[PDB]
Amino acid sequence: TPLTVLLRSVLDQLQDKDPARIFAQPVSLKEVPDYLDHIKHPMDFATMRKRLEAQGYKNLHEFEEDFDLIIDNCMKYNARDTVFYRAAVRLRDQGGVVLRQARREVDSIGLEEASGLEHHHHHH
Repeated sequence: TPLTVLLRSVLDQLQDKDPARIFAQPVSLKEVPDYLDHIKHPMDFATMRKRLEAQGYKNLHEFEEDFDLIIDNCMKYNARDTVFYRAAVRLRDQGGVVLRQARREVDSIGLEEASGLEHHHHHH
C-alpha cells in the first residue's frame, strides 16, 4: 500500500541517521541488566520494522510516537556524557527534519505523491 511505501522510505532514511546501528535492535538486558528499571516501553528500529511489515501503523503520527520512544528512552537511560546520548541527539535532530518534511508532503500533495517524492528526493 502507499502508506507502507511512505513509511518504509521514511524508516530507511531514519536508520541512515543511525550509521553505527545503535538503535537498530532492542537493548539487551544481558548487556544492560537495569534497563527496565528505568525504561517501561523499549523501542528500536527492528521492532518498528516488524510493525510496519504488518501494516501496524495507522498513520504517520503513530509511527512518530515509536520513533520518539527510541529517542526519549535513550536520553532517559543514558547519562548526557555518553556515546548513546549523543547518538540519540543526532538521530532526534536529523530524523526530525525527515519526519517534518514527510508530514508536510502528505498534507500538501497527498499520500501517493508523497510516497513518490520520498522514494527519491532531488534535494534536501
